[PDB]
Amino acid sequence: EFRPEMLQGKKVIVTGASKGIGREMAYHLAKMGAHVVVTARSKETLQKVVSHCLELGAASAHYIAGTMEDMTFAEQFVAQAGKLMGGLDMLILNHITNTSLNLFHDDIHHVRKSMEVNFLSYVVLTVAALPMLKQSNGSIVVVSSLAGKVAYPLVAAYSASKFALDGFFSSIRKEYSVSRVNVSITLCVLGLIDTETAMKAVSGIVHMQAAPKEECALEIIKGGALRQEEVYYDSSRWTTLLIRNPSRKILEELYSTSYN
Amino acid sequence: EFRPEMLQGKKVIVTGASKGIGREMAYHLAKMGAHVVVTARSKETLQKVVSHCLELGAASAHYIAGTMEDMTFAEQFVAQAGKLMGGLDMLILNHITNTSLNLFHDDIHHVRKSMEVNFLSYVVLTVAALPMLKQSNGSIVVVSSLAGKVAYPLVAAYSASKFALDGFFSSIRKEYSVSRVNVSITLCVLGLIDTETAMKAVSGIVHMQAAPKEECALEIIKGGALRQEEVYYDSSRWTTLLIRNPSRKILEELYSTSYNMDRFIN
Ligand SMILES: NC(=O)c1ccc[n+]([C@@H]2O[C@H](COP(=O)([O-])OP(=O)(O)OC[C@H]3O[C@@H](n4cnc5c(N)ncnc54)[C@H](OP(=O)(O)O)[C@@H]3O)[C@@H](O)[C@H]2O)c1
Ligand SMILES: NC(=O)c1ccc[n+]([C@@H]2O[C@H](COP(=O)([O-])OP(=O)(O)OC[C@H]3O[C@@H](n4cnc5c(N)ncnc54)[C@H](OP(=O)(O)O)[C@@H]3O)[C@@H](O)[C@H]2O)c1
Ligand SMILES: O=C(N[C@@H]1[C@@H]2C[C@@H]3C[C@H]1C[C@@](O)(C3)C2)c1sc(OCCO)nc1C1CC1
Ligand SMILES: O=C(N[C@@H]1[C@@H]2C[C@@H]3C[C@H]1C[C@@](O)(C3)C2)c1sc(OCCO)nc1C1CC1
Repeated sequence: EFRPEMLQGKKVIVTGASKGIGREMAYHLAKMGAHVVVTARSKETLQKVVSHCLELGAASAHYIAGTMEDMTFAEQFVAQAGKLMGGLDMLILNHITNTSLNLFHDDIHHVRKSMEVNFLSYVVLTVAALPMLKQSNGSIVVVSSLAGKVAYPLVAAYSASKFALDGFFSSIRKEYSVSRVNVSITLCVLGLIDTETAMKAVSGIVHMQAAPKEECALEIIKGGALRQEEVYYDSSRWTTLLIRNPSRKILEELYSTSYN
Repeated sequence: EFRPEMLQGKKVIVTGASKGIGREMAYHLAKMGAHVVVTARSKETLQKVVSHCLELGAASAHYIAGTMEDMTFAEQFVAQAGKLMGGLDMLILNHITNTSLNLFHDDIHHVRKSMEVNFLSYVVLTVAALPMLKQSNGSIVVVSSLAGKVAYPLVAAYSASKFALDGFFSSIRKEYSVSRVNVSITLCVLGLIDTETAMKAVSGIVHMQAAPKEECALEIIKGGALRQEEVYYDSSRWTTLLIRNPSRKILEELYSTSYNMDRFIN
């Protein structure tokens, strides 16, 4: 049902797109002939990503370098991005703060930074993006994890931020169905993905197989373009089957009649 | 399995205990002859809770007033509460920032304030309380909501803060089975509760049967004493069935052996 032309000429933002899945999303969007604006802290890496996007066929490709620790950089990034492109059809929220597999001890700092970067910024970006996405009946694409659905050791602050994305964006989505705002929200529930960052963090600790990042990137884009509520992507067919939650869906619907 | 004598002489903190579910939890604990230390911003209301705690039979009851927007207050509160009781057996995390029902718009202040008070303060309190809780092989009781498990409109920021509690404390729960820290974590998933705050917030916006705050409070204490992983409290016998997530537990156990804990356990 997905066709690459659905993204042609679309105005797309991708965060954390200097490397990993983000960069791969930018490359697929370029190939589909979208307009892209990518962001990360490293302007020099973003310059390379952008040049390759243009090689690949992007309608246009630009970059804004900065940290999503800074909420005012964040808020202003969306405005500057929309002015470059002359609007906004898709906002792909993918960036995270640097993290390792380690037991939580006494690390409020890391918890607080994970919440600011992986969560608050995403809300800030959404608030700034919303007027344009309302004008275009656009998409919000929230990149989460299986650790944002299920509990795993070694990723406590990370998991809090990802669970928070589910709670916020899923609730916003219900609100859109009651005020008929035509902005889709796609939560992307990802298993281990073979990015450089992940593969280095995981070596000698985890023995799960990673899924290829290029296909991951593509499945996220497909899901957003088709406006799916959630996208599941893992190297195991089993976990994919087990990730669904019909109980949650019934329960949510059981209370649809409760609001005047 | 539960006996009220399980709480007799136990050293228990209850936050957000000037009214509602927190207050009823304090009263229950008192009847059971526990030691309580209650907290909230309002010293006036707290003092009344404490008096009545003593009348009901607490081994001892004290209060400390302050705001959980203040992380140094949160941290210092736990130390002081411990001094008062001569230890800590149970940390009951119940407070939130005042919230009303509203569609989201632009309220980043409210989103931040919800994450700070409803979630981060809970992490700061846990960090302060862990040394006492490790020594007593104690319990952490996290008050959450059905909005912390499932999506409803009009509570985006609240829901975000409650969802964060699950991911954080459930992830730490897994960590305690690797480090073998004997601290239980009970996440209490509550439906609409007839507290004064909620009954006000809900009138003319939502039509849901509320459950009684007193029996809700007892159920949180039962669950915590019995060191249960989750407590479910709602007026519907349906929602209590639909709120369990067995495929989540399957996925958790299936991946629990995929780690090499050697470096973390040596
Ligand atoms: N890889 C996996 O196994 C896996 C599994 C499940 C879910 N996911 C999810 O997939 C998404 C991307 O993961 P990834 O593995 O592809 O990551 P990655 O390769 O480590 O890239 C992280 C991106 O975020 C940027 N970034 C880091 N800190 C930032 C900050 N403070 N402000 C702005 N940007 C910042 C990085 O660039 P700069 O350093 O230059 O800023 C980079 O472009 C994340 O949301 C993650 O939760 C990944
Ligand atoms: N009522 C429901 O329907 C319902 C449903 C599901 C879950 N819950 C959960 O149950 C728990 C208790 O709810 P409730 O309805 O019983 O609440 P409540 O009666 O309104 O009481 C809130 C408590 O928190 C205190 N508080 C507010 N702001 C504070 C701050 N910044 N620092 C410290 N304390 C603060 C209040 O006292 P001060 O203002 O004097 O500080 C009061 O003691 C919450 O975690 C809530 O999310 C409630
Ligand atoms: O988000 C994760 N991992 C991320 C990945 C690896 C670690 C933790 C975080 C954030 C990183 O930056 C570093 C990239 C995930 S997703 C997952 O599911 C396994 C089934 O495929 N497990 C994990 C953690 C390995 C348990
Ligand atoms: O936490 C809530 N409510 C809280 C309660 C009343 C409102 C919203 C929040 C926070 C309050 O302080 C204010 C107290 C809940 S729990 C629930 O489950 C449905 C079955 O009972 N629904 C809601 C909200 C009505 C959607």
